[PDB]
Amino acid sequence: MLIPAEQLPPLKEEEVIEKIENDACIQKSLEKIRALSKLIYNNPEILEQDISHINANPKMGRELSERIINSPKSIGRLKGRKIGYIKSQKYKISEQNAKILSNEIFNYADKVSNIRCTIMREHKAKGRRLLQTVKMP
Repeated sequence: MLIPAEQLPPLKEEEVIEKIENDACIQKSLEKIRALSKLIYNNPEILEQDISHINANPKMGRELSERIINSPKSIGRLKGRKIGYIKSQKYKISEQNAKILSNEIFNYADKVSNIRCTIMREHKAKGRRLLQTVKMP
């Protein structure tokens, strides 16, 4: 049988991704993440794969933010010299910037989560209108 809500076109994942990537706050946040990544790891794109997964699943952003702060060097070698236990000031600044990066990843994931929810809600609302509307001349 024909369930009215199922006669509505499905929301495509590519459309969700496109909306995320074009969001202005997402883009400013991503620029910060890249600049931090360059400062900390000497590689702007070190988290490029992670960003793609977070865009698809924001929950993984919370987990990544935790792991970065648990041990920044898990991601890769930190910028700045270090010999044995003795750290340069530059190395210590990389460790401090990793905390800022962790925070930015958490905030990025929250933004993604809201965008995804807003998109889904607007799509359902449009479907409902398309279903119930009477188009007058």
